[PDB]
Amino acid sequence: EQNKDIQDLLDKIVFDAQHGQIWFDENRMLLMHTSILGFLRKDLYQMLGLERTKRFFIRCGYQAGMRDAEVTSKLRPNLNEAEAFMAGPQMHGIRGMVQVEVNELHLSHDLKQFYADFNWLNSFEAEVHLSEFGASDQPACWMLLGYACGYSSFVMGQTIIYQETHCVAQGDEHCRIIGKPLSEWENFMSPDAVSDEIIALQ
Amino acid sequence: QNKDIQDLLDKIVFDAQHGQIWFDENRMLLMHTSILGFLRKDLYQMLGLERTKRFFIRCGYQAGMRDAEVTSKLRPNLNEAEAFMAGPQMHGIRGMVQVEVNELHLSHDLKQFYADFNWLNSFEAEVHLSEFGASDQPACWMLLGYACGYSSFVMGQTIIYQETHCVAQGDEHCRIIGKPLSEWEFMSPDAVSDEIIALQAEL
Ligand SMILES: Cc1ccccc1O
Ligand SMILES: Cc1ccccc1O
Ligand SMILES: [Zn+2]
Ligand SMILES: [Zn+2]
Repeated sequence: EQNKDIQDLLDKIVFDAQHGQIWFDENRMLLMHTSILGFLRKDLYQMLGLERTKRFFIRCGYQAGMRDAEVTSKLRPNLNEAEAFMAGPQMHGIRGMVQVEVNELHLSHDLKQFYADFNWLNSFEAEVHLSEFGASDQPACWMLLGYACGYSSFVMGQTIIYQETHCVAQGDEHCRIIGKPLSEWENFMSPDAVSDEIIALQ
Repeated sequence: QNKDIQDLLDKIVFDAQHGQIWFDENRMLLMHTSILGFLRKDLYQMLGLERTKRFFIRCGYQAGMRDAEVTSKLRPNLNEAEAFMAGPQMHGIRGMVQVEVNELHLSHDLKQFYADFNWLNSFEAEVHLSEFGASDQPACWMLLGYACGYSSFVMGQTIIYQETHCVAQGDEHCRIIGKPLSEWEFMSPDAVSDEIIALQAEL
């Protein structure tokens, strides 16, 4: 049944197996093993160190995020800014990456305001980090953080930074994140400048 | 229908509300092909052709291996061909590539294998062109490693494919040939990748 909330997203997704294809509207898509991100993670971790590995993965989340936001942005006009926005959290779910449970979410584009506080349930990345590195001294959902930052930044037309305050990878129960405009914490290829600041986590 | 794809489809669970997708006990991610292209380029720019290539093949190898573990559990009332086909059928469900069989000759016990396949709508050739323009060599690294991996597992031995024509070199479609390592003019997954690259430059 429904499950009616995300139905305009699913509608957009076509599975043509006899032809080797999958579509999210115009965009072509793949169904993948999380192994290939696990591998990328092990590899890069040792070729470059952690810092550069971390950045890379925020970058890749970021571009995914931006992309989903592009593809969904005309999509919900008879709904308010927030029911719209949630497009992002929802795709993250559809794509089998993480479950988004809204603790708080308020946003106004014109007022240039944003506050998101979300629980992140069964993060695919947290699993993957643990089964290659074990318990981390810090939160490890880098790709999911990037996507968050990427997706939101587009929808809000301004830079929006998130901090994972709890992570299953540190032995918290579930991961958790808070997101505000850049301006409200402490102190293009603008896309790559943003990646850098998500790296200054606390 | 998908009369012969069905058994595979019945191992794949879409749990949208929970952020989960499953194949058997394995998690899966829906991803833009254009993000793969970006990944490919960025890796290129950090480590070079050899390593990028090396990575994508090692990756494909692993996924191919895991799938073959998963599909080996099923199908055992059928014969080694109809069973083997689970692999190319997976590549299709995964939205990766479309497989068309020219010739297939296999016997686990005989240690004989020979595959000649066409690859019809290869995502990898697409994204390669986007990033790199026309190529001097074939481009389907991940698809190839997966071919090698799936096959190697399913037979008892390193089967090695060679991409013979690639859409990215301007060919009409991509095509492959698989033979056992020995028939080429061991088990280490990172050695398999070396053997594939070493070969493609001795031809
Ligand atoms: C927190 C978040 C924000 C936007 C899109 C996805 C997501 O997980
Ligand atoms: C998935 C697969 C397996 C073996 C050979 C080709 C191919 O596409
Ligand atoms: Zn986490
Ligand atoms: Zn190709």
